[PDB]
Amino acid sequence: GEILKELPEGFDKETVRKQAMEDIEIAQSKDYESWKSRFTKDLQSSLTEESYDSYLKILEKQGEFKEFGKCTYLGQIKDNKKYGGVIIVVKYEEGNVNYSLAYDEDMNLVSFTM
Repeated sequence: GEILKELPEGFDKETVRKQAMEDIEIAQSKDYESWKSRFTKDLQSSLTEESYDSYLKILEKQGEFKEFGKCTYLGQIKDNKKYGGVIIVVKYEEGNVNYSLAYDEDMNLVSFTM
């Protein structure tokens, strides 16, 4: 379906900003199956360690997380399923890594990028 640039009906700006903040900080500390628990149960089998290994190569020269900056919100549809996203800036000590965390209404992450 359509992949919106914003939250349509069935989501919340406060809840969606928060459901990304956590997910970032669980990725930071190289959590494997604790970070899988953020994704869909299907995606827990689809996750790579490369998703938190190549990621670490970026992170290691960004500094430590200081604050969450500007948060864009996003939408998606699969067929009948609606999905809520967020491009939430992270002010690391040296880098803005603007993590894009998109998930279903059931609240299981479906599309994490940075």
